Amino acid sequence: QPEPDMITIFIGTWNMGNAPPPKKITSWFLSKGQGKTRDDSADYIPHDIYVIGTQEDPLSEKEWLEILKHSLQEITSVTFKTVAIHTLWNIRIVVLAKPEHENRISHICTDNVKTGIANTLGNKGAVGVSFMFNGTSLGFVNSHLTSGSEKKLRRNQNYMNILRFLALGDKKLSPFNITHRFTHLFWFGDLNYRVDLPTWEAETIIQKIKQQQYADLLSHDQLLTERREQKVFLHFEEEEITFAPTYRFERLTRDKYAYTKQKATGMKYNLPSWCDRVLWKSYPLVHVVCQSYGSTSDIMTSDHSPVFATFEAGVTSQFVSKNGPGTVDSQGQIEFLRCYATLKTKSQTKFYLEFHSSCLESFVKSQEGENEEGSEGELVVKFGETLPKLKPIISDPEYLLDQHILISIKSSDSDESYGEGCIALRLEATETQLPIYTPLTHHGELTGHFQGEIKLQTSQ
Ligand SMILES: Cc1noc(C)c1C(=O)NCCC1CCCCC1
Repeated sequence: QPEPDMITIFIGTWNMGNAPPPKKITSWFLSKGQGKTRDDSADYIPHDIYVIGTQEDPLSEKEWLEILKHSLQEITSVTFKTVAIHTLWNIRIVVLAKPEHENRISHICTDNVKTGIANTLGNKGAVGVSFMFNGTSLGFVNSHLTSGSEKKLRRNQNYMNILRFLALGDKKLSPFNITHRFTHLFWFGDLNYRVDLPTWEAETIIQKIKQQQYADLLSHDQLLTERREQKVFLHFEEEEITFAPTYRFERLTRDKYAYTKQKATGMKYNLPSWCDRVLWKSYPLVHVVCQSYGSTSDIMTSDHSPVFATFEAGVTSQFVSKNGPGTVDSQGQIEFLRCYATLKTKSQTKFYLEFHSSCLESFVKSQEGENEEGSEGELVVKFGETLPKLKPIISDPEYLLDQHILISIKSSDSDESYGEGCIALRLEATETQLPIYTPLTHHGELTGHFQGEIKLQTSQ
């Protein structure tokens, strides 16, 4: 029975509005409703992994697990295995997988982050799950961010706190936050970004939604505008939105948006918005294709509609050679030529690099680079031809070309990372000098760039 080189992943996000679900929720897991929907001919084909994020979830873990498993059983005639479940307040994540994957899944981690201080600590934050699927690391974050049209900056701060403090994946990757720890990272939830148009335009917005004319609304979506201005979710992807706003509905129908200010809303307007979202970030040159992104039309117990997204994701096998794991393969090497970091920092410490990869027995520290002044004020750290030759555990090109090198640039004075990035080994050629490049981030914000050349030697 061969190991897969691709899997499909279902991502669901639903703010349940503190109400129990209706009897039937199969449309969610079938990617049926509005937007980019799944072909009917696929309805009986199970996804490999289902990741369900809820917010304002009033159910116990047991109660929701029974509903989810019975739903998937009805669709697929497969009894799915529970990988992980984790709840913070009323924010929950469930990971289910086909039984055939049980011995492919390992290193399961869960964590949560509580956002805010005092007043604003007690119901918002995030839960997450990570695991290895054969040779591929997968991370999943369900966040419920701060509500209200005039709090986009708070939502951005919630995002930065979650990616800094959520402790998932390989703890040995100490310089790296969740935005670098996984081959594929999916971040979803009630992100609570709104369509920023004047209150007086509510009926105009409703009109546009009825005509399925979303362009003038999406051009005011706060998540899209904040992402374009590099204020949040830097280096993440989102499929194009082709479904109606998923908030705020009158319950028990989808015919009416309930936007007017009420005591129950704190006298705030809730103009129709795309609160409920799925984004992802995958390592460079790894296969990831969104095959659905939409909302259900027939699940009406909440003031939000459920959102679905599905993905094809490339995965690799748990590789064994005669040599690695447990030794090097002298026939393999990774060389860096003419490398330099450009940093936005005002500081003047010396810097060194760390190279982290599961193709190495352990991480590799470089010598300090040579600081120069860049023309337009910047710090340039030159490594020249000084970088250590990296010795992978396996030399087979079928393994090595699928790997990635994480890079941290660290202060000699404090040993703190000033920037993190990632280089793919999926090169156009081996034994050939080729340009490499990554942006560098810290706490998910841009701090610099790393560029140079690579020379990869495989056993072929
Ligand atoms: C989808 C769906 N949603 O609700 C219901 C009920 C279904 C359904 O009929 N599933 C049958 C699954 C089968 C397995 C493989 C081929 C034979 C059929």
